[PDB]
Amino acid sequence: MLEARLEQASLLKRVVDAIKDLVQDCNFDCNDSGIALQAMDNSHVALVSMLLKAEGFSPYRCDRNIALGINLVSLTKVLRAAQNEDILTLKADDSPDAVNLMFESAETDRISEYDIKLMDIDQEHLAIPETEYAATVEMPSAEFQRICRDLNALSESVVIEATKEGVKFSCQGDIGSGSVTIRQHTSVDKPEQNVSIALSEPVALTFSLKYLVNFCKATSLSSKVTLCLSQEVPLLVEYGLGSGHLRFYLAPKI
Amino acid sequence: GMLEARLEQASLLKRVVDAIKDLVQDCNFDCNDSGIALQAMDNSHVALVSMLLKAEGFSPYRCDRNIALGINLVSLTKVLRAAQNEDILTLKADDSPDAVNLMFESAETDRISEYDIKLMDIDQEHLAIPETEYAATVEMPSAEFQRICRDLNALSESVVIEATKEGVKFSCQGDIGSGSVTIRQHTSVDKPEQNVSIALSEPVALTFSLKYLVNFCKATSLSSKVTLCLSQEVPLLVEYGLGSGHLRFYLAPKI
Amino acid sequence: MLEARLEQASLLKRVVDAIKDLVQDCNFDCNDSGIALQAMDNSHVALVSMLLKAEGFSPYRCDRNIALGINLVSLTKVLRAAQNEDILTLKADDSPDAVNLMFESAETDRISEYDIKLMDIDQEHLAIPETEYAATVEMPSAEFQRICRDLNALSESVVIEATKEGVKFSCQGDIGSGSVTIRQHTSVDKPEQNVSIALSEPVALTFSLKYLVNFCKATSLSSKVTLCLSQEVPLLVEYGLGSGHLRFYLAPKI
Repeated sequence: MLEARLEQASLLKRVVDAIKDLVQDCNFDCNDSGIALQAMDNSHVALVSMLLKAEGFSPYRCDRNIALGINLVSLTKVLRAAQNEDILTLKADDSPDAVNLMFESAETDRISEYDIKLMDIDQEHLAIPETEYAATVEMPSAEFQRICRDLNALSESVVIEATKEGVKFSCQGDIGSGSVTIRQHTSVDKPEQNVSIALSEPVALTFSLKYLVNFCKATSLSSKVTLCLSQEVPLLVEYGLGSGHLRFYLAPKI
Repeated sequence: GMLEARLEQASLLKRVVDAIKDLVQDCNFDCNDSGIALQAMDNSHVALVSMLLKAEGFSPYRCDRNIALGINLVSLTKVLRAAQNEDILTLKADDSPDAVNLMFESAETDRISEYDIKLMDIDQEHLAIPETEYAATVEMPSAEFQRICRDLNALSESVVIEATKEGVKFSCQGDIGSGSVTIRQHTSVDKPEQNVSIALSEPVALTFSLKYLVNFCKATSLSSKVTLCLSQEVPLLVEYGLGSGHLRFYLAPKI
Repeated sequence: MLEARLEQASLLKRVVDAIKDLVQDCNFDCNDSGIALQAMDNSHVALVSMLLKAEGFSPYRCDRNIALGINLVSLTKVLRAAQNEDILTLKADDSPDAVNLMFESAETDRISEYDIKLMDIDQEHLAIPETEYAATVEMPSAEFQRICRDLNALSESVVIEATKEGVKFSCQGDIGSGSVTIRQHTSVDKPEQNVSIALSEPVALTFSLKYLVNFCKATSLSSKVTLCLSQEVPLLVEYGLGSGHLRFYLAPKI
């Protein structure tokens, strides 16, 4: 049987809210390592890779490798019935007819139980595992989100140029051009201002802002975000869940 | 000068109207020596809204004649959106009037607002005066009941309320799946705003429309507590204590 | 060359947001005195007069008289990229193809540059000098906003009656009639409820509520608003910018 209990439902609520606009029907692959998700955007441009590690659940039990086909639209509606501080418990039997979601309140003696009907979904192989990147940028997710939404007002595409002197986010449209330059800064001793850049080679790539702004819906999950760049491979946008991660892969248009 | 009613806080009338405006549009305000009452049926004649504002909540209160005041609630909300919650509300009227006067006085600033709302002629006729005998009576936090309705409303348009000797269960099923919230009889002892009381003579299981219940829960601002009265062969009663007196919602079960 | 540096971008953000729904294409007239704007509403009824004095900028440079044709919709998109506490710097040369907007952040230390394409708008105006008003009403901007929005629900027209003892806002529509009377009172203990009236003569005038509610989009600029009334001249609604003003002129309905 499967059982995973989150002290605060807030985590799962926000993770689903970050993916719901890209993927709708996808599998939640469960084993002793935790709950993982790998699904491609409906337009086959972006890939979403999520991992919820077993050490983030208390307790966590998974007797069998199991695939749970779940509509994310169905799940978000149910998860909006849970408050952020509610005790969330996900349960399942040795058969995938339905998934059980239990919402316990720490204060009020109120118990909420939901049974979501499962679906039959087949997963992809899927590429790609572990690419070595030419540039790695760790910056505040809140800052990265504002940069994306701001430039999205001027154009539908953004140019990311990463050199040894910093990272430049370029943009141009009918209205005009837009530019955001962040400098590599370390040991501010105030971690909300830190930007680290590991660079093996300069990179200049163009991406869709429509996807990046969707990626930035995971800003509530982590204060930090990691951008991994190289041509011939998709952009990697990773968010730290603490005990796990949420990764976004996005193919370049350049 | 026939009718005069003064409310300490305009918030009360603001919240009552805001809870009903989406159900009833045209209705009568029945006024006599006892106070101001409203009894109106949903536009689809499924739900009944019953309000009673007793005269002891007004200072002063004057009503020379039993009178019915036909008032459009849309018009009334626009006027009531001009009143702050802590304004002194004064409702005035002449003998058998064309319009009703609403005066909003500010306790702080030297600001006075006066409005004259044109009346309409609406007939109700009958009417009971029910005195229903219920099999189960549930007193629970209104904030909790509102969340239960709105949460289950996401999965389906229909809800099953089961009240037994061991508690009350709100059950639901839809295309997505099933949902259930069970509340236990609880007493505090610690925080009495979380208390749940159940008076039960016999178990009851009825099905109701969540679309109406969610609308009923717009009265959550009126009381921290809500009372659910259930019995077979009769509609659900959802009552809110206004503090002399009450706001009631009646909803027929779905066969 | 033109250079103007605002300590807080919030001011320009709010000013544009106050005018954007009346005027969209207009010139920003710049000289050594400062940056001024004078444009008429699209329906050719209301006149908007803005002045940003040079003493409000640090630093401020303008070598030659220049007009900057700017779409407010485009500018709003760009100014929504600036945080309220960002250092805003407006730069342009004499021969203007475009205007450069620089957003420096005091916190995240992020620099944003935008190049907004200018438009060709021809300059012209009407004289408006030391007009003598019969009644001057200083009241809370928030209350004036509340009064207009409330009465606008009942009617399209408002009657403003100003005496030495206070101001009455009258209204009548299909639903019924509405009236708000405020008394001239001052009480430093609460400067947000104070109403002062400078009156040489009683005034009773009728105005369009649709324009007044738009004027009240400048409420974010000042806690106070000034109403200047007279039967022989249009209504003046002024908001103090601190270093200058934003003026709305509205003709009475005879």
